[PDB]
Amino acid sequence: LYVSAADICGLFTNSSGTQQWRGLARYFKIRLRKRSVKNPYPISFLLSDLIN
Amino acid sequence: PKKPKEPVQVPKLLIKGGVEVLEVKTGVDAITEVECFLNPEMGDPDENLRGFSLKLSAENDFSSDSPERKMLPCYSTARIPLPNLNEDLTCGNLLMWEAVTVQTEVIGITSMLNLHAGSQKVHEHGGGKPIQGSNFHFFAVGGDPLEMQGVLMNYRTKYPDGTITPKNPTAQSQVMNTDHKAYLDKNNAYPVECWVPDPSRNENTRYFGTFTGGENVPPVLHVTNTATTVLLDEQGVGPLCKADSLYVSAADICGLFTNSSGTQQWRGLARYFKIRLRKRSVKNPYPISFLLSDLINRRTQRVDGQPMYGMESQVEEVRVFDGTERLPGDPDMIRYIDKQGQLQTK
Ligand SMILES: [Ca+2]
Repeated sequence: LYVSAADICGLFTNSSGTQQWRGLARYFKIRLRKRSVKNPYPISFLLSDLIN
Repeated sequence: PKKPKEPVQVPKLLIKGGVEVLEVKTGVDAITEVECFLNPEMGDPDENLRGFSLKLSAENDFSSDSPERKMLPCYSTARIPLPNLNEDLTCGNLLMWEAVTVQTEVIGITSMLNLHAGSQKVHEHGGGKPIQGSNFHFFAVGGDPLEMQGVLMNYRTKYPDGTITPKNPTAQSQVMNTDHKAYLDKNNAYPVECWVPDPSRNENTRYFGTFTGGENVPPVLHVTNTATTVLLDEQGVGPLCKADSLYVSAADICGLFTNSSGTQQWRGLARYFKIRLRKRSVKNPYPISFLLSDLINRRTQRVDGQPMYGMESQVEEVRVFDGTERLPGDPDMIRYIDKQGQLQTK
């Protein structure tokens, strides 16, 4: 399960004025289940990768 | 009014286009026709002079012969990636592509009528000397790479680094030598003067070629879109594409181009190909224990144990017991199977 994020939350300005970024962490709550799918790759695809 | 007669059922074109068209999910009885070409690899001595070779070294010594890479014509080769026939066959059947029919042609044959192009003056006030000399026209179509044979002359020739050559030639290499087997696995490397296709090992390709060697012979070239070469064997099968790949090879030396100073160099032309494909039901010749043996041998750790196989093996006796028999009087007996039947020494 591939989870990716990018949270830039503005510019922190220092005492001398020198700005710099600031980010915060991001929570994830993924609800999964078991999906019945069809086998895409039989042993004909699988034998032919040995010859590959 | 009067309706015309019903037109004859021809095969239905689904999509014409480039190489991206092969990906279409079609039925079982689909047929494709791949049209392609190969450029000759004649040496190309600079960027302005594609299709020619470098000028020929005239009289090298037989012992100290050392040619250069730009004057050796090489074989052309190419692999055409085919998509997989992803099906759901039973009892170990598959589908593979089959090269049914090739239809080849040399592209550019009337370019040799250019006589005002730095060719040698044919007589005192004549035109230009046309391209003529030793010519070789080859093409090979198969589902495997072109397996060839290293047979040359003058084994003491010092070839350059770019050309791949027969390894360690002897005097036996000037005739048939079984040690010089190789594939055609690289474009513009294998020179024509060292490598002939192997008559003993091209079980899956169909290679066709002719050679005519003379000081001045006519290059006779025919150009036609109705000629048709059938690639089927005695059993009615063509080149099967084991890996989903179609291998196309060629070599077209047309002759020697004599310059105005009298200095000769080669000339090559391209070669059109038109392979007609179909889908063949074959069987799986291999058991399931080749799939699983390759899965295990890349997930189990490699153990550097003591030798348990070979000439320094440490397995001393293996005995196989199957079924019951009456008690034999010799416990130190020796039993095996020789060629077909169970034999029993002492
Ligand atoms: Ca053979």
